[PDB]
Amino acid sequence: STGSATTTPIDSLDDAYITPVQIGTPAQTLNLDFDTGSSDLWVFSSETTASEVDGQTIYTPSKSTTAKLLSGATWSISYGDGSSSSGDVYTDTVSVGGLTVTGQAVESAKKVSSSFTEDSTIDGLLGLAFSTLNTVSPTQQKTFFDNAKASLDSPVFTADLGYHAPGTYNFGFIDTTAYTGSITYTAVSTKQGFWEWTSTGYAVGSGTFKSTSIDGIADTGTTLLYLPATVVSAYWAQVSGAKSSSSVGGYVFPCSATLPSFTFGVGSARIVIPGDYIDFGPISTGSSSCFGGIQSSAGIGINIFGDVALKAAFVVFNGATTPTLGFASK
Repeated sequence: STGSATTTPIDSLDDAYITPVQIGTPAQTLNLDFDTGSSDLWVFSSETTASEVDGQTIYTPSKSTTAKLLSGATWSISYGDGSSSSGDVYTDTVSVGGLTVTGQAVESAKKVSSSFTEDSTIDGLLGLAFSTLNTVSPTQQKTFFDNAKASLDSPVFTADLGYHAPGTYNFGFIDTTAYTGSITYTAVSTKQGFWEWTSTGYAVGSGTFKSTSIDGIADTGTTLLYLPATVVSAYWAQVSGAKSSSSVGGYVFPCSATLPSFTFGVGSARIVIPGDYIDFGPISTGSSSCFGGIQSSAGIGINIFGDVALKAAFVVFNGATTPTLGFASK
């Protein structure tokens, strides 16, 4: 089997991407944020505290003939930005882009933090990291990909995120029309539960490539590119007036700037992030200070190749017995 679904930016900045997902019988379609940095499929629901729902579409298990309470199971998760959610668990039929999994754990939110409530465009998350990170207790649950894997034509999914445009998540096949040149594959460590890999270096603009190992995660659920302070300083030093602002919470730059590109290495291959991808617009409405899309990972504890980086590439998440990651230009 295969599946193919379009993923769409939630706003004009590409702060996140939503993908329609069918849950239950008859189908209830929710728009979920596919997150290769976590491993829970959770949804706003009929169980979510009413004051914490503001415009999201909810899953109502009582209206699904295939929903079953997973008795005794609870979940609770926190994200890198300090947001969180928790609740109980149902199993139900879940389809993405024509690919169907029966008996998928659908984690129903009883509580969500304010940042979720305040974003009416995201109805939940669909985790695509390794199932070892799944938070369901006392019986850990598998991700949608893990459940689908054996049925797929090939044990892969691909992320093809757009810059200020829709893109595609495919399951079970590699669309050879969706990228240019060849795909370069690189080793993955699953030791921390992530799609963790090592970039071979970077360049700023038209500058020379610096060969240096940068361990990090391929994370569709993080907006920005978070890299070591040395790397980030070298990038922003090429932008007149750019500075790190503790009050704003990262590097800002004059909105009048033209940003340089940023290149990262994948083995001997190179992925170029155009400068415009690194512009996250005014820090507040009407400001002439703009927020940078490359930020320091210092104090996160891990480097994160988030959407800023991934949207510059066609990315293969190869879930074979020994997982790997592939990157191609597009």
